[PDB]
Amino acid sequence: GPAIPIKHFPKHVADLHASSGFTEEFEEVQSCTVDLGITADSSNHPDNKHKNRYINIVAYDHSRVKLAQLAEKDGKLTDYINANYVDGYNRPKAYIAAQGPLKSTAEDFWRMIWEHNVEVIVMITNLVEKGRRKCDQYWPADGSEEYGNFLVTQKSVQVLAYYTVRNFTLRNTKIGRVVTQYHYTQWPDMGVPEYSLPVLTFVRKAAYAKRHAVGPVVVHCSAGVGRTGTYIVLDSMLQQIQHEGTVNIFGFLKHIRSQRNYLVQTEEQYVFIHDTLVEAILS
Ligand SMILES: [Br-]
Ligand SMILES: [Br-]
Ligand SMILES: [Br-]
Ligand SMILES: [Br-]
Repeated sequence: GPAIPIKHFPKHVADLHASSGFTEEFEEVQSCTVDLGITADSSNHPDNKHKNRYINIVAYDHSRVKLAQLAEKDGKLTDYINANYVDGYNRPKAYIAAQGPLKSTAEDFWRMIWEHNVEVIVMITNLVEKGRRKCDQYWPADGSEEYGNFLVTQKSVQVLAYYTVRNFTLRNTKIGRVVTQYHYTQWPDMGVPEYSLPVLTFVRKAAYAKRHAVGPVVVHCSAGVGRTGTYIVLDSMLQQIQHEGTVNIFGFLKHIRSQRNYLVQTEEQYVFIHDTLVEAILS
């Protein structure tokens, strides 16, 4: 879509609400990648079957995050994690959009953080939400833990009303790096947040914290698509706003859809990005 100058964004969004035009727009987002030769052979390989948290959520072959290969006794692939490189506001591969690790993929996850020089994780889920398992705890409750060759140590935790920051060290014990996790803890278990400011605030604090990071920021929720996508669009659009005073949700989203399936999974989430940014702009 066109870049909308911030001055006209509130009206653009009010007009979408009044015309009920979000449904049609989100419907073009959903079909925007069917003609591009995208494949997901790795995600569907029998060796990887237990590494996927959800059978309908795959990591496209061209943009999937590859792990280095190991030759193990079982002879099975080891280059695979359900995650994808995703572009940001004029920064190719600014994010890794990942599913929440399982117990069986926590070592893979840490190995991805090591091999891809990740220093920030953004987590937008609780572990269990109203009886639904969303994500396994992949970090030590207290002190230290080993996940294969990866030693994670929790140096400190700051708890705030809407998110928590955990400060870890990561070591590859086959040979320290700081990794900071921003964990948003108040996303409702259904729907989208009723109030956008806490989410805005989280996004801004995270963005400060990653502002000099040389490698990608890992973003996950449970499937790594809906809430993950919503964060990615918010973060990138706050950058667009600051640097060009414009917003382009529709075009940006269509582009990242080529990198990972279902990023911004629901129309509600699409709408919530727009409402959150109107609010941001109006103060
Ligand atoms: Br890519
Ligand atoms: Br799990
Ligand atoms: Br290793
Ligand atoms: Br989720």
